[PDB]
Amino acid sequence: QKAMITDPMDLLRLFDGVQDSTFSLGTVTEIAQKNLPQYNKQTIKNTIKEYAIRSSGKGDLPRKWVIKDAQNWENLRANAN
Repeated sequence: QKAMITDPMDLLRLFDGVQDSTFSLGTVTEIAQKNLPQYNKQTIKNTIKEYAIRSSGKGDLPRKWVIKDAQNWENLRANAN
């Protein structure tokens, strides 16, 4: 049981800031915590490691993050009506 973000609206706010970010995990966390100050970095990190993945740029484009399950993401966008 590793602690994660579960509020959908919070997950959405996380995703819109992880998706396409080229920054390291560290920086990508720090930035997320600003937008989600209630959580502790480890939880954010845990959440990122869960839903996202850092590409390995074959040159282009550089290493960016993507949410692995575009489906699920769309459901969370739908739960927001």
